[PDB]
Formats: sequence, structure tokens, C-alpha cells
Amino acid sequence: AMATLTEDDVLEQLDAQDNLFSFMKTAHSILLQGIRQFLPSLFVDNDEEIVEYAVKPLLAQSGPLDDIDVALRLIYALGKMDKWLYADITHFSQYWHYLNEQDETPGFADDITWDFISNVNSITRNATLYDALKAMKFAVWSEARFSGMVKTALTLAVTTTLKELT
Amino acid sequence: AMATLTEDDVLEQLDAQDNLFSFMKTAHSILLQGIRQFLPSLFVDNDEEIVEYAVKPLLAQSGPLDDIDVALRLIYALGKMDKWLYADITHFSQYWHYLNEQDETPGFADDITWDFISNVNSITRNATLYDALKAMKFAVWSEARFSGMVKTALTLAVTTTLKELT
Repeated sequence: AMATLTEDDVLEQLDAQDNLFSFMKTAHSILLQGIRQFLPSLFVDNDEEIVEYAVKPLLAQSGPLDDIDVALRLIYALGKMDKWLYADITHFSQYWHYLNEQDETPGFADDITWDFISNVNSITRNATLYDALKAMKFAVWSEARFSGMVKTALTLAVTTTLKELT
Repeated sequence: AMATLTEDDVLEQLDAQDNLFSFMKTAHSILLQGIRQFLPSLFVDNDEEIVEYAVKPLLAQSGPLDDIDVALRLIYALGKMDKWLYADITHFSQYWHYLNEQDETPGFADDITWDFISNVNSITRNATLYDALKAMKFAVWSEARFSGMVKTALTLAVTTTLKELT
């Protein structure tokens, strides 16, 4: 369980990450914490029996909501999340599971990760970012530059994802 | 995971139980199932993405809500349960845990269980039932009769508990 999320120490954390794996590991943790900080808005607020004996154990660490996938499902099931946002976070979660359980070799510039970002709504719906990313992909180019831009895009997805949850 | 609850096959199940332990074991299971059948009213109803991919895994058996204590806490935390009802079910759950983890000897007519029913709101708030139970307790009496009446009262608590959840 982390501290509290600013845009810019999230931005520091993610820029520090120099490979897709570390980035994704760090992203998953940032999103997790983002989601856990949103969880109290699902519940009663103003009654201290409910908070102390129901809400707290429900949100304790290693408790029943300390998993990005059960927590997401709850927010979605309560009608508190738009489908587009739900789809983005579970892709991140799916790719993290993929990288951490099956394979951690794919970098920023790979086929498999280009397909991933082609399905992240917060990336593909920003029209200039994605066009720039396609122009760059399909242009005597540079692997580092394209890689850096891929990291930018992904950082933008988690940033905009974080903004939607407060 | 059980079938679906009528008042009278719940009433059959509980009357079949000839000791407090079996009764409490059966009650805990009936309440559990009562609570699990209420869980879908917490959530989105009319959208099939949400139902199939969020609600279902949330309510699958051995999933994160298949525990009377996390499920209660959720209903309470969403503001969907009155304090009196929440207090009754967690006593039942507390006494069951007590009987199944520390001691299963106490019968219907014991000190420890008289104290239990003295704190069940659905029993003590029915004024004639509780007076009759006190008159009976504090009267050349009968252990079987008082025992049978204690079982009646407890059956009434689970029955009325069940009615409040649909």
C-alpha cells in the first residue's frame, strides 16, 4: 500500500523506468493504488459505525478488495465506471499478468506492445498522439525515439486513467 | 451454494435440527445463502457487459463475496442495511464461529445462549415472544418446553432476518 498520488511523482516514477517490464510493474502498482484510493467513494461516508467496522476491514491491506481485478469489477458493477475506462485498466492488468507470468522480454517497440497500445482507449482516442505514433512507426527512423514516444503514450494512459479516478 | 429460499422449507430445515450446534450450523448456511441471494440487488441490472464480466465473478462460489462477513460488510458499507439487522446477523455469525471454533457443547437452554438471544434484536423487539420467554425462563417448569421455545424464537430471528433481505 502506497502514499498518495500526485501527477508529478507518478510521472517521476514512470520516467525512471527504462524497460517495458519495469514500467508495467510500476504502472500496475500505481493503478492499484489509484483504484484503492477511489474505493472509499463507493461507500457510506458520514456514519462511524459503518466506517470503522464495515469499510475499514473491506479496504484493509491483503483484504478482499486489495486486488486490482476484484476492485475494478466492484466499481464497474456498482455503475461507477464507464466501459472505456474499465477496458483500459483491465488491459493494463492483463498485460502486466502477461509480462509477469508468461513473458517479460517484450520492449516498448515490439509488435506485441504496439497491439496493446492500439487497444488502450486513452491512447487511441487522443488523435494527434496516436497519429504521431503511427507516423513515427511507419516512416530511416530511430528505435530509441519511437521507444521513448511509446513510453510517453503509456505514461499518458496511466496519468489520464488516474485523473478519471478522483 | 444452495437452491432458493422459501419460508417453509427453511422452517423444515430448522425444525429438523435437534441441538443448538446443528441448528446454528444450519442457520449459518441459511443466512449465508439469504445474503448471497440479495447481493445482485447491489449492482447493475440492465447492462450485460457488467453482469457477465463484473457481477458474476464477484458472486461466483468461493469468490470474494462468498463469505458472510465480507458480504455483510459490503451491504452495510453501501448503506443498504439498517444497523439493527447488521447487528443481528453478525451475532449469529459470531455465535456460529464461537460454536464451531471454540465450543459446540452449549444447548438451547444454556446461560451462554440466553445471553445470545438477549442481544438478538428481532427476538427482543417482539415484546410478547420475549416476555413469554422470560416468564418461561423464570417460573416447577420444564427444560424441554423452554428449549423448544428457545428454538422457536431463534427460528423466528432467522425467518424475520430472511424476510428483510427480499
